[PDB]
Amino acid sequence: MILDTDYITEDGKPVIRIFKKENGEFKIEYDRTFEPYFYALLKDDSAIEEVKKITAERHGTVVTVKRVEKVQKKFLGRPVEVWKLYFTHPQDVPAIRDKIREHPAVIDIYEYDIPFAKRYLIDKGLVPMEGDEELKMLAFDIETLYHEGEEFAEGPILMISYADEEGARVITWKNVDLPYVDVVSTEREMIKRFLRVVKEKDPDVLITYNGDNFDFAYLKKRCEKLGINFALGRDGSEPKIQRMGDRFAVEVKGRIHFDLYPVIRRTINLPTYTLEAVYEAVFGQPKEKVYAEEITTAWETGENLERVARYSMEDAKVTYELGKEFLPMEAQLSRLIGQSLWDVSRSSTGNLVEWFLLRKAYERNELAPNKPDEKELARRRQSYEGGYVKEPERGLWENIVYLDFRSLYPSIIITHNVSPDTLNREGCKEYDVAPQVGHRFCKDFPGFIPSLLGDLLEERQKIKKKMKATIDPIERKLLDYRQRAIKILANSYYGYYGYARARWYCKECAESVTAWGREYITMTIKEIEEKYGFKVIYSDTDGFFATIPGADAETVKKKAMEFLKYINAKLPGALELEYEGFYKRGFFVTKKKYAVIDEEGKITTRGLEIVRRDWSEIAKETQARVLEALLKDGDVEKAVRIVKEVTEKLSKYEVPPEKLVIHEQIPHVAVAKRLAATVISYIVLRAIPFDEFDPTKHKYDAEYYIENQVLPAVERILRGYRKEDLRYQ
Repeated sequence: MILDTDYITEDGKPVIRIFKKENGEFKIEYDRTFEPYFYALLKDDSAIEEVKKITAERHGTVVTVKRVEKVQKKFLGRPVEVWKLYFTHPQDVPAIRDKIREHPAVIDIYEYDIPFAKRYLIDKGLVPMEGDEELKMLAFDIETLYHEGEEFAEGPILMISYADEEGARVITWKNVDLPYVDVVSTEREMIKRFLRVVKEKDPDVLITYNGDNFDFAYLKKRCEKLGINFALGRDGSEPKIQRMGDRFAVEVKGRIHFDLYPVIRRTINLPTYTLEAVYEAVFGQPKEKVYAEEITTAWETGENLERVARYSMEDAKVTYELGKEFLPMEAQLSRLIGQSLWDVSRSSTGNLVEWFLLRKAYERNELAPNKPDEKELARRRQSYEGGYVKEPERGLWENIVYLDFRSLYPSIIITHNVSPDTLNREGCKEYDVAPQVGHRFCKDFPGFIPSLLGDLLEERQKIKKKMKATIDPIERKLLDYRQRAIKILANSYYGYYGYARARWYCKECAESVTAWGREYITMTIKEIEEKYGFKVIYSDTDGFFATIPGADAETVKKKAMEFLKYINAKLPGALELEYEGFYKRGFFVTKKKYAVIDEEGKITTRGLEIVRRDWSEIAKETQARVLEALLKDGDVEKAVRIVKEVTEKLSKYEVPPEKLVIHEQIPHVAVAKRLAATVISYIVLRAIPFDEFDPTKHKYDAEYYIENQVLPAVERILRGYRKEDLRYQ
């Protein structure tokens, strides 16, 4: 199983190393036959002479052109003749390309910006993360001593916690008493044990949360100041800090630094991405947070380091639990894209797709276009973003059904064969024109992207076959993450077409894909109604909620299957409309903002909440009352009446005192001035409601919640009166 690739320079020549883990232990392969290279477009094969004599200087030394050979390729299908220029060292390229482009005899240069190591993989058909071999993993976190102001890494590292499959343990240099805490001597001896532990268990992956930006960089300083070789590397090297975009990424040769942060951020949408947040989000558990200010004072005074260890202990357990839930999916995406997991885990859907095509392009002797130069990159970003969707039919509905298209966009691409290599391709005898936009797409021959998309799905098929043909809980899971990956890559193509940085950029393609989509939605939507007596209530790209005004809950279903079959046979190539589910009721308010109820409770649709990143003010209860009052009970006025009985109750001081406390974490400062000289609850009257300011002996709430906390919450859902229609003085 290949883990990664990279290279060493021996006598000026580049040496590629294939960090792989065969059944058993670590192993490093070496290939010193691979030469760097890139293409050139010439105006005349005569100029090849003046070119091969072009040179640049690197490290005071001269960089010449090694060997050249004219090759046959395809640029977007059309045949093309280019020259392949080989060089001795990889770094030679980034230094000679620009001088070769300047040449007037040279029209252009291609494939000159692909990491030598990355290139090795593609050219040599190798594939990272294959087989069923297991990887040893170990997650770790760092707890330091912060003091605002002082330069970074100023203070020493307090502990080195680490999870691993065996059990989370903590490495502290001061003293604490816990069956899982090992005290040492100084801050130095701590970092030495970790290294000895890491070097001992010798893991394949190292899991960290934001380790690319903090953890590792910290250990760096703390190692120089204390003079200590951080030989974390499998070969004895130190973490190499690569610079990506405007951030950093830490590597550990021979190992796989899996920093979750970039990944978690790309997989979930949350207001804050703290470990505590993420954890609960993914497992539904609490997860407590011990703040820096607390760790310090707790360390200096030595007062209860029991928490700083417990905390760090969890931080590792969390990072590991989390890490094991996300590394699988990742390895498959890595395996599918044919690139390192470390790379993949840090790339965007776009770059995944981008890497995918670079591989199949090679395999297809298809020369690859270049990236946009600043001017162009900067242009494609000025593009206009405008999505269509029919406004949701207000009011409550019964016997609602939802129908989505199976992989709409992808299906479209493959059908019509939308591809930058078939866009306006003259010479074909048959085309397909995208609505409104009209871009013509040749059908005479399968287009690059399409051809590929079809295979991705053609294999998506095989993947599911074995899915049942297998009774091994494991094999099915592996296969599962596989099919999931293929799905992703596929649902990435469309966006990629419009990705500013995309080599195979194609706004025309994008536009067309979206247009067709709309034509198919509107097209199907019209049919379902004027042929089967339905009523599309809420619509959205790729799917819609329909139903039959006053119809039999079961009859609709039986009638919702006839239709499908009908438009399905009336639909083109891969376009296939499916059935999603059945809901008894549900009302809609503005696109994406709705809610419905299946046949067994469940707020199901609840996308419309909108809060204050907490429990608001115990006036959330009212929100649920209303929803169920609407979706479940199916009663209109009952919903408005509740609030009318709520705002007519809180004012007359009939609402409990506890159901009005705003336990929020860091207005709040208006009362955050008394506790003095991150989780304090209060009762707007604006006092501290602990065991004081609330005895019922002589208390008084406030109206800052009736018409400012409950109304703003119900208002939206209530649709269709005014706050005044609910306040009723």
